[PDB]
Amino acid sequence: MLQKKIEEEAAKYKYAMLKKCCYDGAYRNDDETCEERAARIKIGPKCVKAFKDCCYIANQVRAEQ
Repeated sequence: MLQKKIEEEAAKYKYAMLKKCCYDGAYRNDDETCEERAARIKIGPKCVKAFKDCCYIANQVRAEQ
């Protein structure tokens, strides 16, 4: 489900800001609480969704590397 939601936002690359909300979740160099920062990233419902699923995969690969 999580990877499928990344794919449904980051497939439709015409929706540039919303897949870049994904990629705002994917720059996991903060290591603290990304959902408090995406309480501040309030740009749209799809933006928080892209951000949250990308942050979860990014956090779980950061827990590995």
